[PDB]
Amino acid sequence: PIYDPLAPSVIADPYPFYRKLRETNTVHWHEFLDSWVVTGYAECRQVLGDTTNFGSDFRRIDVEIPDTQLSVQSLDPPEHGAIRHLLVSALHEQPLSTVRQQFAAIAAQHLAELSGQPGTVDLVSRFARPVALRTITAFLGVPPPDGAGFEQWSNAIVRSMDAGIEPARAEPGNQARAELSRLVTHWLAEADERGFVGAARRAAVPAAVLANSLRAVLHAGYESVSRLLGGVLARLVRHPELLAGPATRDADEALVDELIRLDGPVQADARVCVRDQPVGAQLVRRGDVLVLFIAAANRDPAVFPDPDAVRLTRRRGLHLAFGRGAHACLGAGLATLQLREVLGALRAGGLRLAPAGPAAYEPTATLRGLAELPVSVR
Ligand code: HEM
Ligand code: NA
Repeated sequence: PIYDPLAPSVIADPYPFYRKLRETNTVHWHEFLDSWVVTGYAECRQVLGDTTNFGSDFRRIDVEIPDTQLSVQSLDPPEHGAIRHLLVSALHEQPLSTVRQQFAAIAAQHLAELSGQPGTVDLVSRFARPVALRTITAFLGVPPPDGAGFEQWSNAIVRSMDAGIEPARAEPGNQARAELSRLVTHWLAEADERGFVGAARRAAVPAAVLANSLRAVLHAGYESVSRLLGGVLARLVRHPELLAGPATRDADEALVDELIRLDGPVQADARVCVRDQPVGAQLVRRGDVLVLFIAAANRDPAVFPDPDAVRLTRRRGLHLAFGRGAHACLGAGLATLQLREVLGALRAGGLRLAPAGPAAYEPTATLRGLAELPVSVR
């Protein structure tokens, strides 16, 4: 193989490896994984937006998928539209003034808990994860579960996304998916009318699709926000000058766009080819699996010159960290609002967060995440 996606040196910093792949071929056949690896921006953008020839529902290539496992992320048009519009409608019903107030208060509270800490603190377990958990459960309108236990179940699902590389990772993910399903079932039965769960219940599609899709909102919301915050904090702690900018709404728009482009946690996004189709110069055939390395696409220098740097003058609307097309991230607006509020809380907190040891990364290849981010607080 080109490299081991779970090798420690790759996990420590995968972007040079992505770049070597991209420089050799933006659409490369990985024979041991039996998949195309797509690292070019143009090709990833093409595949994401074409659900006619590239799908997320493996039933379209004659794979058996029981009805009880269907979900918004594994359905394609036309079945995808009903549950997708249901979720968007429930999202759009949430008043943004309240959402922003909740997100800002959570971020400020967890930062204030850090003030007065004289030793080394781990920003993953002390900020990124608890903020994400309270953020997603406030949005859902449900009581937060225990943070440590919830992180353990959720982590099993994240690791299972790499089961094609390490098959032993599949089984813990399935047990964990079942646990999160029971959690979601309890919320469906008991949640207040305030919040996203109450709105989704009102809008309601097969009950299995709704429950699995809400589980997806919970897990995707928690893990994506948690891991984005960890990566962004890692960059801010090494480059505090990023927070020393104008700090106006528009200046922070550009900064947030760059932070999501660079530190968006989704490294890989898979599709199946339903009908033979060229991708770049290559012919992809019905039945082929494609892994879109969207974090690599977000460092493609043909689109992002000096790709590894924060540059505040790039054209907006280019990065693929939220996907593109029918399956584009449901929470992209919530996530940008949330990160804006974190930046604002950091600036108002007046706290200096200096490195107290290296950023340490977890052996997760699909969804990048820090295992630990040790800092001193001054
Ligand atoms: C509260 C925050 C979030 C929620 C509630 C959320 C929820 C979701 C949901 C439900 C989907 C599936 C959409 C569909 O298949 O139609 C999705 C897709 C996606 N999310 Fe988010 N997400 C959140 C934050 C984030 C963040 C912070 C990132 C990355 C920075 C992200 C990256 C993505 C990507 C790349 C996809 C597309 C996957 C694909 O191509 O199928 N999400 N998200
Ligand atoms: Na084992």
